[PDB]
Amino acid sequence: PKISVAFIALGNFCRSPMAEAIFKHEVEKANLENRFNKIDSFGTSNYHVGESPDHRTVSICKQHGVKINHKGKQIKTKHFDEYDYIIGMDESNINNLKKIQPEGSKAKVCLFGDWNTNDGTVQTIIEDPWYGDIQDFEYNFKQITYFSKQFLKKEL
Ligand SMILES: [Cl-]
Repeated sequence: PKISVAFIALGNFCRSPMAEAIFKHEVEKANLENRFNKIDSFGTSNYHVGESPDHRTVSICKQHGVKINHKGKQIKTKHFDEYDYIIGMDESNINNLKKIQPEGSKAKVCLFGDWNTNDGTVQTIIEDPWYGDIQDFEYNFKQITYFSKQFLKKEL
């Protein structure tokens, strides 16, 4: 039974759209598209609804040959029954999602870094790069790619 994954953070502008794009790219590279139904990204906030992702997230993806095309969208309560995994970037994301999640809904809310090996390659928390520089977006790329592979390796 295919699985559906939603990456959800705060603004659906920096990290979540990058995570959706990189994950799709790794799924394709691994030739496992058949195991998945939906792979999306949302934000708990409506601040960037309708907007294309941060130009720095777009640049970083393009620089790595990762396709990305998205418009900001806000989480909906039904998303907890729609997706098998609802993956946050940082702890504040989890706090908010856990407070919104209807009891008994199927979605397994978790931090992407939960798939970290803790082998020193990357840190567990995917920090919001918005107030930073392109190097923070670059490090996010590295973390998301790493957790993407770990996920495909552990969940399938
Ligand atoms: Cl959040």
